[PDB]
Amino acid sequence: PVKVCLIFAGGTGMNVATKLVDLGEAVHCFDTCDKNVVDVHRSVNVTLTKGTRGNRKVILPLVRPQIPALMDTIPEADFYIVCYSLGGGSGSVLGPLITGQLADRKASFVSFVVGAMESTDNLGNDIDTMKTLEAIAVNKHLPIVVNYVPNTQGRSYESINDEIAEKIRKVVLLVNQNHGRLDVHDVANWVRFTDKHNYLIPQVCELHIETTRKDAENVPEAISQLSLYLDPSKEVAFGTPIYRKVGIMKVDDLDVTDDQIHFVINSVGVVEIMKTITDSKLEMTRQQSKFTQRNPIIDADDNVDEDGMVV
Ligand SMILES: Nc1nc2c(ncn2[C@@H]2O[C@H](COP(=O)(O)OP(=O)(O)O)[C@@H](O)[C@H]2O)c(=O)[nH]1
Ligand SMILES: [Mg+2]
Repeated sequence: PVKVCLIFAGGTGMNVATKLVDLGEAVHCFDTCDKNVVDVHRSVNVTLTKGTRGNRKVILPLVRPQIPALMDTIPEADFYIVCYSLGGGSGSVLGPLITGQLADRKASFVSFVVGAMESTDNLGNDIDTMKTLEAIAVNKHLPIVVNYVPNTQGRSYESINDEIAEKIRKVVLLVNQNHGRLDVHDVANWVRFTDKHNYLIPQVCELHIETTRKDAENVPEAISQLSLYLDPSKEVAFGTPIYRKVGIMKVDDLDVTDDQIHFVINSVGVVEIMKTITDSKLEMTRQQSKFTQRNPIIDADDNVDEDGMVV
């Protein structure tokens, strides 16, 4: 198995991938067409589904039978990262289907998902995709751990994509197997926390990636925590998580970007994430339902022919 396999789906996933092409063979991209394929993608894996050239209900029956074929192109790995938009039609279908397959592999993985906010279609998709991940968490009895990134009004997709790529790199660093005290089994039991803590409920959880003790301590109701430290003198057993582990980073590790990084998993924040999306959609739909249009400028006295000609 490789150390980590990175999986990207849909346009948003393709776009984020462009920022990670230096990871090469470890990167696997999937989409239903080539609208988002650019030259830099030659450096990574790209697979497009057949017969599929925004509506998830339409895309699902077309792509479902192809999933096994997609999975054969994804090597066995010690950890996976999955990335896509919750709000489109392709990423939000391919992403969760592949995620289900990773759960069947008994894999350790996290996802980076985008809350798209343009339209009631985006918002409806966001809701259905979050519900999808919840259903998968239940059906596979496994936490589905996601770093949720909302497209906040006024912020460029470029900016958001940059932030996501930088977080993905921290996870790639986390799982690089080069840290003192930190095992592949330690990582597995961090993210698959229900395996050994059977009294906990598998569900959609959030991943919070923080670079200070203060920020990490402020994650509410933390369930499972992993901390990396460059200066082992700064290690402090803070917070109240159920599961906690620490790794010591190496100063000659060129990928070490920060002095300490905390990866905190909780789930209480998902309620507010859903509420924000549904309230936004309600407000947009209120406006749509309030919109009115004039009466017709034709009526029963008008002689209309088969082609719509009034002469
Ligand atoms: N953060 C981010 N959001 C995007 C990007 N492209 C599109 N979006 C938003 O995500 C929604 C889904 O787009 P996309 O991922 O291309 O759809 P898909 O190809 O059907 O999976 C769009 O309606 C936008 O609101 C991107 O590059 N970054
Ligand atoms: Mg697309």
